[PDB]
Amino acid sequence: GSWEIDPKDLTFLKELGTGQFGVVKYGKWRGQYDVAIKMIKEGSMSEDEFIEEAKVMMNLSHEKLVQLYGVCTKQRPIFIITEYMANGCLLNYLREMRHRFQTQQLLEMCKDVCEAMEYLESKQFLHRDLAARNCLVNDQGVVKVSDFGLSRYVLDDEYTSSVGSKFPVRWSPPEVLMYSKFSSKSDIWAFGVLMWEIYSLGKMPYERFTNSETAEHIAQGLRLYRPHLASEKVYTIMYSCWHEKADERPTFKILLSNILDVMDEN
Ligand SMILES: Cc1cc(Nc2cc(-c3ccc(F)c(NC(=O)c4cc5c(s4)CCCC5)c3F)nn(C)c2=O)nn1C
Ligand SMILES: c1ccc(P(c2ccccc2)c2ccccc2)cc1
Repeated sequence: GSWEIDPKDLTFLKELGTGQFGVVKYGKWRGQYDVAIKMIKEGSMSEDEFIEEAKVMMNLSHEKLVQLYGVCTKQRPIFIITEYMANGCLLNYLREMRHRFQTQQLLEMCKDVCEAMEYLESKQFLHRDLAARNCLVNDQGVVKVSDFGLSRYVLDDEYTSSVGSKFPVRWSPPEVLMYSKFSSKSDIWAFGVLMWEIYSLGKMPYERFTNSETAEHIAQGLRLYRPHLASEKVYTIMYSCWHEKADERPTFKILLSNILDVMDEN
């Protein structure tokens, strides 16, 4: 039921790299509108499964979400057409601009993401792979959340298994590592790690630990340290995302309220 975009209306212009579904390109729709085009590599996605639920994903509409514009399913490979973000992913943006950010801008980035996630939460829609690498930055510095829900359609045991080399262990709460129990609260945990990515200016969480060591140690209570640029109030917010027990973690509505309160204080 999604918008079936006419592939004749797409002009491919540049390569944007490769991800879990293969090649992604920058292009235009009807000669005018910038778009990103995922060309879904054969065998990389549960395609019929994705097509069944693409309209739900398209119905997610929020300024801080990288919008799914539509799909092209009448040939092989299929295409997913989304909003284009000229400054690329947030992790590289943090690392490339590390020495220019003021602390107010770090908090604003967190707010952008929190707004998107509060919206997803209100629609009972799980991201499942929230991390700085899956946030993108537009030409005016606005951060938006991308690739929400797509984890569910990946065909790659290294990504889908919690002991696979590609699974997002460092963004996962204990109940995901142990029971594959995804919920709004596993997105909350990941958001806390994302806040840490932002305030550390793009450091790798649990650097020097392997994935299995990270899993072992977070299950025993290890938590990420306070980045130098995070105030105590900011750290309290990200740390609240990491309660061992999922039902003790806040909602995104509460987190957004906490972030706004810090802004008001400053
Ligand atoms: C200068 C510049 C601008 C720019 N802009 C964009 C790049 C990409 C993009 C490119 C390559 C990618 F590999 C991915 N991620 C994925 O494909 C997947 C992630 C996940 C998948 S698939 C399934 C499981 C969950 C996570 C991208 F999102 N997208 N969008 C919307 C852009 O606007 N890039 N650069 C270099
Ligand atoms: C009016 C015009 C464009 C848009 P979106 C769009 C979605 C799918 C296909 C084509 C366009 C848009 C896309 C790129 C840049 C700015 C807006 C929304 C209202």
